[PDB]
Amino acid sequence: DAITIHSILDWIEDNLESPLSLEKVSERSGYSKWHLQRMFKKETGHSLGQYIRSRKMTEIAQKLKESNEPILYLAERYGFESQQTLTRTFKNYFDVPPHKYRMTNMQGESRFLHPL
DNA sequence: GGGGATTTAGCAAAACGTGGCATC
DNA sequence: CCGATGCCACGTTTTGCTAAATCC
Repeated sequence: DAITIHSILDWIEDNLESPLSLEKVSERSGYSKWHLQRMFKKETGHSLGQYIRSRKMTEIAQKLKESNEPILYLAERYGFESQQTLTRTFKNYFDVPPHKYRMTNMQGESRFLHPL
């Protein structure tokens, strides 16, 4: 798995940025969703679902601070059906909505997950 | 007193995460 | 028999909808 799981990882980072990268779409590449999940968990100790999301939340967080792309545009661009949906997911992952997170200095790298 | 941008609400519906099992 | 796999059941979580607050 190390070899194939280590690959699905690149394909993911080579995606989130727009895809809905759901377990199914992620399934396509490789085996059955349940299996890919089995391998990847045992391989990374990280559930596929929460890792992808952790990666999208960490990436949306860096753009809110390194750029001015409107959060609706960020919502649509990372696969969210709306601002409200992203607003609640962001809030749930950071405990601070997107705009408020955008306008605060002290708020740091806290909770960021990186590429693997 | 209005208006757009943000944030929250609340419940059902769909997706996850996983262990036990049938299969390849 | 073994082990990599697909699968289903099912407790948890997240999203889909729909409105509505709050902010500025």
